[PDB]
Amino acid sequence: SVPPGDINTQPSQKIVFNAPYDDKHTYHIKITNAGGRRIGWAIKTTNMRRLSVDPPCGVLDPKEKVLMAVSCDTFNAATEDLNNDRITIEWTNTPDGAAKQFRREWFQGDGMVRRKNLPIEYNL
Amino acid sequence: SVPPGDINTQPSQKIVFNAPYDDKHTYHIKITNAGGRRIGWAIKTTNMRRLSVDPPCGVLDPKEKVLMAVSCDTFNAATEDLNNDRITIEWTNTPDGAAKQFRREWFQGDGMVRRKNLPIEYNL
Amino acid sequence: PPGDINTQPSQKIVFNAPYDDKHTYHIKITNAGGRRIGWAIKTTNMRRLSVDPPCGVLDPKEKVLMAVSCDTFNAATEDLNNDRITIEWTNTPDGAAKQFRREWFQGDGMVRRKNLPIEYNL
Amino acid sequence: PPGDINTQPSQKIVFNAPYDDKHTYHIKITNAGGRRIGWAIKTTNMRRLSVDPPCGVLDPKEKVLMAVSCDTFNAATEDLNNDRITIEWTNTPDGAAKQFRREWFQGDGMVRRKNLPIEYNL
Repeated sequence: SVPPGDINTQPSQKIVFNAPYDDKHTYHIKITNAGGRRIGWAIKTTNMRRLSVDPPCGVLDPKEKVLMAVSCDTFNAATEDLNNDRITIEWTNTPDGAAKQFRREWFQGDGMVRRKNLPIEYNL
Repeated sequence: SVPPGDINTQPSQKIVFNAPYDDKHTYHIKITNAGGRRIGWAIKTTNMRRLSVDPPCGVLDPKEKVLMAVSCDTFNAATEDLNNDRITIEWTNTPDGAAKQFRREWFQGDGMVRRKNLPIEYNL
Repeated sequence: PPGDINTQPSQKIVFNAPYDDKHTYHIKITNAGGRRIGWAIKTTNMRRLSVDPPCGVLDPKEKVLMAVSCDTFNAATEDLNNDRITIEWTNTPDGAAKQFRREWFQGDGMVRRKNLPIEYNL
Repeated sequence: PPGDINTQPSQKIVFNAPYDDKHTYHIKITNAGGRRIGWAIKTTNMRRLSVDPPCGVLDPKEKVLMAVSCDTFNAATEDLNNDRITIEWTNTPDGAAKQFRREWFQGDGMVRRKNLPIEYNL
């Protein structure tokens, strides 16, 4: 068993959404596999309604990178919670002999999952 | 960052439930922290209805052990699925300065979660 | 010849670790016969294993539930491939009463036996 | 003196990496005034930043949406603490038409200015 290696994202520590919030704002993230072995990854957000990602999961060989899309729906800042949203990237090494298709089971099995959060900062 | 150390369970690879299945059968598991640092752990089962565990989560200092309880509800083998149930133990190192109380957030943060499954074998 | 009998578990009994506690398992015996029978249990480790009851009588289609019991023991060191439980049965004799008697065993009668081996899961 | 104007974002504009793609952000300007105004935008990096429109006129309570744009650039190497966007506004003159004219700027009139600095998130 090996701990999945590291990944590099951009922005590296967080992500900022800028007002106005009456339009569907679609930013972008870059993920790169900074490890020695293939890995599969999947994303989770704090708001299924408000947040969206595409693609939502996948597989990267070492040093491979992917450009994914984060969106925002219209909303009303004046009354909701904005100090608490986030985007989590969970990953793990893919199994010997696996195909370039993501399989959730890879996370259920016996092993280790690595996690990275990128908080959402709302700039009004 | 450190990968959470290993844990030792007993039985070490699986768990067998023996017929007859018309009574609530309560087996037991032993978990031991075979690492160098405190860890928190929590359990998950394939059947919320049929399976049950107690206690469901906690914290073990190194070399500490816990005896937990797995149950089974009455049921009818002749028609259900028995080749697929399991019990997963997920764990991680607790954070510097944490208290002996389990906090789910420890799994959400930036880091690494370790997983161990103990399949359920039904003996008819 | 005595008729078939049913056991739940049907082929084996599985004991799970840990073994530092004494564990009581339970079995189900059912007389799938047409005639009344007497039955007794025999174990391969009188020191480790234990039964209650160890014999009884069962009107056909009648059930019994027996409690096997396992003592604490060091599993590293001992033989775990040789345990077993044996059940013997035989038709009860014309006009017998609700009382098991060994003696039905010694005779010209047919004795039937079912072997339930013990499996230790470490 | 020209009246207050509202900007969304209200204090700053945040640009997120990566920077290998050209990114268009957008701003909201609202004339919270009682009188009609003219306004123009000034940037701190004519090479990097870009606006459209760069000036216009706004009847009071009227809104405009402008598109800032960011070119590709190497973020390791350059100054990211000095960018900014400046907006200047001033009341439009008695009887003016739907057409911005720089010249309203040179005068005895009051010019107002709002500074929106740029923040680069790496």
